[PDB]
Amino acid sequence: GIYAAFDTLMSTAGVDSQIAALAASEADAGTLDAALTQSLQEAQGRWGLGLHHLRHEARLTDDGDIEILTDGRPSARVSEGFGALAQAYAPMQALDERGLSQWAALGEGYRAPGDLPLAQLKVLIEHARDFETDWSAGRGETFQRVWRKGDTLFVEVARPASAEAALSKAAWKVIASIKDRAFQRELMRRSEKDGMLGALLGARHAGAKANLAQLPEAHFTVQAFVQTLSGAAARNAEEYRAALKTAAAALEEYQGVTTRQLSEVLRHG
Amino acid sequence: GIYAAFDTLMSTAGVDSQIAALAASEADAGTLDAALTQSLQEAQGRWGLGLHHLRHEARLTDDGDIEILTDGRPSARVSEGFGALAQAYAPMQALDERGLSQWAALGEGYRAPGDLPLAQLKVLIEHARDFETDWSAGRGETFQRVWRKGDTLFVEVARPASAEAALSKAAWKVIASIKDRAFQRELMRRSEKDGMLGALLGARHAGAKANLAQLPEAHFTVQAFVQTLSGAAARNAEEYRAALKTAAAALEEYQGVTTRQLSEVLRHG
Repeated sequence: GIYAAFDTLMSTAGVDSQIAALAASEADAGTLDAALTQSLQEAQGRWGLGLHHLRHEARLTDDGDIEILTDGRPSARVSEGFGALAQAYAPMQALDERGLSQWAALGEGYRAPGDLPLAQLKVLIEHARDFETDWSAGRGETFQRVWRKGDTLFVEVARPASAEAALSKAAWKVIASIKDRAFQRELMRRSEKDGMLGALLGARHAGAKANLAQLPEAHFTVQAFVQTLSGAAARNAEEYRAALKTAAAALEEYQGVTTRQLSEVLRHG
Repeated sequence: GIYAAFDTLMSTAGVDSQIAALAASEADAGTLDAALTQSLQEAQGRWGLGLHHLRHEARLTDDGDIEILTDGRPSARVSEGFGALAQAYAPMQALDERGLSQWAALGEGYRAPGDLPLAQLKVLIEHARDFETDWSAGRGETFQRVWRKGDTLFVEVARPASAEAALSKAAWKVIASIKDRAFQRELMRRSEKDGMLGALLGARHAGAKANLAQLPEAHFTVQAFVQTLSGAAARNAEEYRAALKTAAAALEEYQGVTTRQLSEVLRHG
């Protein structure tokens, strides 16, 4: 129950946590807590909530729950449901009008501007220590930023999307595959007033949202991808450019995968 | 005694510590310890020993001494004499063949090379966080380097000189000011075997060094000057260039002042 719920939450970020399997294999509390924390941190890299500056942890509780914490303080328990977790994260976020986090990944300190010319950024990569840039536009509606902490360089590529927008996209993917042109016309007609999701479920927009409130996809979706480099590669400009391409490609891949999976779930409604 | 000795030690770095005055005004131990530590840190910026990475402190002892510590550990006491202090610092130093410290000021981490083009260095100054460069050659036989820690940018300009070399220069200034050309010619004769100091004092090289072993100038001299910037000026390339010029000018000034003072001390011999 709880473990399967955590696994489904992780799948919205493209993370295969296999917590249910681990628990089914008689793994101990330390092992489960470590796998939970690692999976949560990876998911935080994908959800695009903008909480890189916080320490994310997950652990088993006495009464059989999974507690999710940020900076050592309890945020929510899996038993409360996915919406409760999203609401717990909400007041910690600071998103701009484009849906990009305004928080720095390194926290308090100087941050390079988003429009920093690529040559100057190459100077930072080769010869600085810790550094961070703000968001800049990237190829094809994406945004990107980069920061280095210690020995690790982080390249983040994002394409913001609300969970509702992703749900609407998956529902439209289901509607577009309907071969019966008459039924598809009816779905188009319902979509005019109620939108994609309500049309697919034959209800008003809010009624469809209420029917889907139980899915983690109703509150979390893939918005970004973080590619890392370490050692000498963390100081190499060409390795950074390659990491940027890898990050963009992985972002497109994960968004496509999670959208297709969500569409396959929707079809049964 | 002890306080005046500390003041004369400070004068070899061009630091007017006025510790004897403070102690003569019945200032308490806290006030004296703070003035001692502040004067010592300033002197460390001038002596060119290369110990920026260490915390330097000085404090009063129960028995009336002044204890000098690095990184909280006792290094020497003023009662032991100036040579003892220089010897205590010796194993902590790492000087290259030019007399420049090989230690980084920020410690363990990446350091930009000395030959970094100024355009890239301007990128570090404007958009990096902490950073450091190695030594590079500068105008008028000087060397320079720059580093930033937190909110402060440090610009160091050096023109290395051993205490023996500075003593030889002061002795040569005294010899060069002599009007009796026969006497001056004889001193120039002695200088071939005994050096400038030995010639001036009418003794062998070692005998002159022994006669001067009690002065702090026999072990410490002005080798560098550190100019600092903070706030927005610490991130401004024009303020950095101006700080570099100020540092070079102050270095030339202090070396001239200390050389003239040393020459007037040597004139009595």
